[PDB]
Amino acid sequence: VEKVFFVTSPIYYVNAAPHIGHVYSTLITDVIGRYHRVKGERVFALTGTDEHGQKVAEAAKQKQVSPYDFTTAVAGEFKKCFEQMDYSIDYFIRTTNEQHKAVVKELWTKLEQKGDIYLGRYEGWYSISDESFLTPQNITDGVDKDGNPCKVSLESGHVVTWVSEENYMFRLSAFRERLLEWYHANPGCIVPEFRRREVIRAVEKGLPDLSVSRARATLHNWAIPVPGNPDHCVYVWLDALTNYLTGSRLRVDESGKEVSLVDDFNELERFPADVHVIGKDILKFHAIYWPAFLLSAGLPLPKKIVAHGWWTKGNVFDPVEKAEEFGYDALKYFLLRESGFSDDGDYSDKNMIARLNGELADTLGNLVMRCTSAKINVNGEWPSPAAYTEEDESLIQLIKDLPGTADHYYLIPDIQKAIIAVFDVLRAINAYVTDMAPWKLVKTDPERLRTVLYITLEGVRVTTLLLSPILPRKSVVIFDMLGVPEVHRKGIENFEFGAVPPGTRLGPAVEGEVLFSKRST
Ligand code: MET
Repeated sequence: VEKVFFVTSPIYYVNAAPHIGHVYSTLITDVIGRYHRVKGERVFALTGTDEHGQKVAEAAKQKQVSPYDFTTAVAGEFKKCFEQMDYSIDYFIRTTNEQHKAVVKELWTKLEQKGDIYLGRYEGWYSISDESFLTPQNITDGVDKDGNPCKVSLESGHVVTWVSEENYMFRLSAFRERLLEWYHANPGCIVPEFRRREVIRAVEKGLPDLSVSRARATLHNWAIPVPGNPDHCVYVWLDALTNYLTGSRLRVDESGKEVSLVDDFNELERFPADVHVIGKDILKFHAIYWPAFLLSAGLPLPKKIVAHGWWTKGNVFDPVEKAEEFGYDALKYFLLRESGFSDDGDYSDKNMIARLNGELADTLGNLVMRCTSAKINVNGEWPSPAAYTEEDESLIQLIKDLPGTADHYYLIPDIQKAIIAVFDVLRAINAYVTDMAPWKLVKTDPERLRTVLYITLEGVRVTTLLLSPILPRKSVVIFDMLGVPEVHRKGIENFEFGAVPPGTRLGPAVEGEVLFSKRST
C-alpha cells in the first residue's frame, strides 16, 4: 500500500547539551530517510526535543533560569547541532508546541473514554533521570554526587527515589495478551532479534498498570495538565511518545515551520511509523507502553522499532569537532560502519584513521581516481564495452546482485551490513582492476580497455549510489567526476547495471583534487 515512509528518532531530553548519543540516533534516522528518498519514495523523517518533566525542570533550577527560557535555548542548541551535522530531517518537534499539547489531550481523553485510565496510587521506586518507574528487583545500592549511600537503578545507575502519590493509572496489565500476539505475528517488529526476545520475556512474566499522571507540585508544574483535572500532569513519557502521532499530523512549510495540525492522521499518510529508531535504554517505552496506548486508542501500530547498542544518554567525544577534523561524511561512515547492535566498537582516532585511509581513501577514493584518470580514461568519457570475458561477467554479477542485497539490509534495518556489502563489491572491483591492469592496456589493447573501463565506471556508480545515504556530499562529488546526469542519481531504475549510456562525458578535472585525504598515524 502506498504511503509516506515515516521514520523517527527519539526526542531528546533538554536537561543538557547535545552530545554524540543524540547525533548517532538522529544519524541513523537520517540515513534510513535518505535511502528511501533515493529509492524514490515519499519520506517524512522526524526528530526533536522532550521538554517537560521533573528532570528538565530541575536542570533549569540548577542553571537558575526559568524552564521556558532553558528549554527554548537548549532546543536551539539541538537544532544548530543537527544543521551543522548536515542531516535531512523533515521536521524538528518540541513537546512545548501547543499543537502537540492538543494531541496529547486528545489521546488522553480517548484512553479515558475507552475505560483504560483510572484513578489509583503508585507506591514504588522512580528514576527521575530516566523518568522511569522501577520495581525493587531493578534497584540496588550505590552512591550520589555527595558520595552518600543511596539506591540506584540497575538499568542505568542513576539515583532512585520512593514515590507515594495518588495517580491516574493506565491499565497496561489488560494489554499483555494483545502485545504478545503482536510480537509473535510480526516477528520483525523489533530489531535486533535478541532485543525482541527480551521484550517478549518481560511481557510474558506479567505487566503491572502504569502511572500516567503525577501531582503537579512534584513536576514543578512543568508538564501538560490532565484534561478535566489541573491538579495532575501527564506523565512525561505519554507526553513524549505522543510526539510521533503529533508529527504525523503537522503540515509543514518549505522553511520547516509547522503551519497546521490536521484532525485525521490519514490525511497526511504518515502514521504509523514505518521505523522508530531508538537507543536500547528506552526499549520498554517504545515496544510495550507505546503500542499498548495505541491499542487502547484503536490506532495503528508501528511496523519496526530498531534499538541500537548505544545509550541515548575526562573522556570527551564531540562529533562536530571530529567532523571538522576528519570530514563529516567520513565521520558518519565511521559511526555507521564501526558498530552494529552492540557497545563493542573501537571509536579511537587510530581506528577512525585506519578506516578513513583503508576503506574511504584506498578502496573507494583510489578506485574513483583510477577510472577517471587522464592516463587511463584518455577520452574522458564512458566507453562502449566490447565482448565480456567470464572474469568480466563474475564482477558484473556482483554489481547486479548488490542493490537487492543492500536493499534488504537497509530495510532490516542494518546499516552496518549494507555498508559491508557495498565495500565487498568495491574490493572486488579493485581486484579486477589490479588483474586487468588498465594502465598497460592503453598502449597494448584499447578494445579490451574499453570493456574493463566501462565495468569499472559502472561498478563505481552503483556502489556510490547505494552509499549515497551514508556519504551524501561525497556521493555528489563522485557522480560529478563520473559525469552522471542528475536524473541517474536516484530512483530504483538506476539501481540497474547499464543505466548510464556509453558516450557520457566525465566531469571537469581539478589541479590537485582528492576525495579523501589520507592522514598520518
Ligand atoms: C519518545 S522518545 C523520548 C526519549 C527520552 N526523552 C530520552 O532522552 O531518553
